[PDB]
Amino acid sequence: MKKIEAIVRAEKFPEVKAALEERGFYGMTVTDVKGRGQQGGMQIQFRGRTMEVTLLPKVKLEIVVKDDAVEEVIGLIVNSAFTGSPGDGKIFIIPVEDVVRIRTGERGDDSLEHHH
Amino acid sequence: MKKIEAIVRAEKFPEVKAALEERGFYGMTVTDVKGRGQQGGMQIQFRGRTMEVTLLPKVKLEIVVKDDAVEEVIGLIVNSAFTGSPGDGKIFIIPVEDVVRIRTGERGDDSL
Amino acid sequence: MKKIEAIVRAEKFPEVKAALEERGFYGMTVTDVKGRGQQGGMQIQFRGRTMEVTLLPKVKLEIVVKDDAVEEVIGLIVNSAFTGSPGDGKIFIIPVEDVVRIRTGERGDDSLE
Ligand SMILES: Nc1ncnc2c1ncn2[C@@H]1O[C@H](COP(=O)(O)OP(=O)(O)O)[C@@H](O)[C@H]1O
Ligand SMILES: Nc1ncnc2c1ncn2[C@@H]1O[C@H](COP(=O)(O)OP(=O)(O)O)[C@@H](O)[C@H]1O
Ligand SMILES: Nc1ncnc2c1ncn2[C@@H]1O[C@H](COP(=O)(O)OP(=O)(O)O)[C@@H](O)[C@H]1O
Ligand SMILES: [Cl-]
Ligand SMILES: [Mg+2]
Ligand SMILES: [Mg+2]
Ligand SMILES: [Mg+2]
Repeated sequence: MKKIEAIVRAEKFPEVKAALEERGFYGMTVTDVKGRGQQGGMQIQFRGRTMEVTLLPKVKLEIVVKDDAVEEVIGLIVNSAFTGSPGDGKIFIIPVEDVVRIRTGERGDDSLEHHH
Repeated sequence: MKKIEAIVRAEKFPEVKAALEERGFYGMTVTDVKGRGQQGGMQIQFRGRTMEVTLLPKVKLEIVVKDDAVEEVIGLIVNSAFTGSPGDGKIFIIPVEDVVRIRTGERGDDSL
Repeated sequence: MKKIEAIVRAEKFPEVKAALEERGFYGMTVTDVKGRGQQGGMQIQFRGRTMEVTLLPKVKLEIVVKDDAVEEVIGLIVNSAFTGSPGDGKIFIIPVEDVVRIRTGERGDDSLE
């Protein structure tokens, strides 16, 4: 199993959620966050004075899936979140050693849906 | 050491927090999040008016502990967060390679 | 590559952000969170009854960096977030198997920062 953690533009998140649901990926956890990237370098210019580069709102999506679904989900998120401009976001792939379903106590192979 | 990341109902979170504190598990970080699960499928019903399945509020708990404590913490969370209905949540066990205490610069299970 | 997840005081966060930027570490994701530590033990009081220990606001910083940069970034955070009182926070180092840049599809140390 892996955790896929994606940071995307708020404007694009509804198309990422729809793209995932259309292929049966329903379980997801979402957080409002702020971020910056390289754009702006060390500082910015506010008519006279020096200003820091602003942390701006973004949406964090976390989706935990079986190893055999990781590449499919990365593609769905990349093709729905893309616009072409700096600030489109990044995806991190993090190992998960086990998952427990609270309602049933199922774990391991029984804790996540099989797509294949 | 391991990071235990649990997504629970906001109504159950106080009972999970007390069950952990009773057994000396005091350090924890908590975030307000939203989520959906399998319940609802693709869309739901509001009158020949499809609507999307809503992302609803949940509480995310993160607690980092020694390897030997992981199963005890998982059972304390499951027993206090359970209701039996869809939406009860999930627990993810994630490896941590080290931990640093900012106040002293101490590392290892020591720093926990 | 590794994910460095640091929980720090809100008052110290602007000094942490400036210390990383000064050394060219620009990419970072920040979340408002709440937390408690050991301080307070099982409970407190009172006027004049017992109460739970309060989960209080903190700032979570996540920065993903190359393996060879981890010890430098740990030093930058410890020195800028330190005050010397209980509640200064903790840094967790979590393995990352890969990173994907959405704009280009590029992966690896390459996709950083
Ligand atoms: N190295 C990093 N670690 C953590 N979060 C990051 C990192 N890089 C980018 N992010 C997140 O992704 C968002 C978009 O960054 P990005 O698309 O890389 O912008 P830029 O093109 O300006 O570098 C950021 O605002 C931040 O939330
Ligand atoms: N695979 C997943 N990845 C990330 N978060 C998830 C996953 N599955 C469930 N969750 C989180 O757990 C919450 C409860 O889901 P769950 O109990 O699985 O509901 P259901 O019974 O409807 O499938 C969700 O709203 C979401 O926040
Ligand atoms: N084991 C842990 N797991 C998760 N988060 C923690 C842990 N320990 C501390 N934290 C986070 O770090 C913050 C600061 O804790 P810390 O400095 O250790 O306090 P104390 O000195 O009272 O033990 C907490 O409020 C919490 O957000
Ligand atoms: Cl993580
Ligand atoms: Mg970037
Ligand atoms: Mg589910
Ligand atoms: Mg502590």
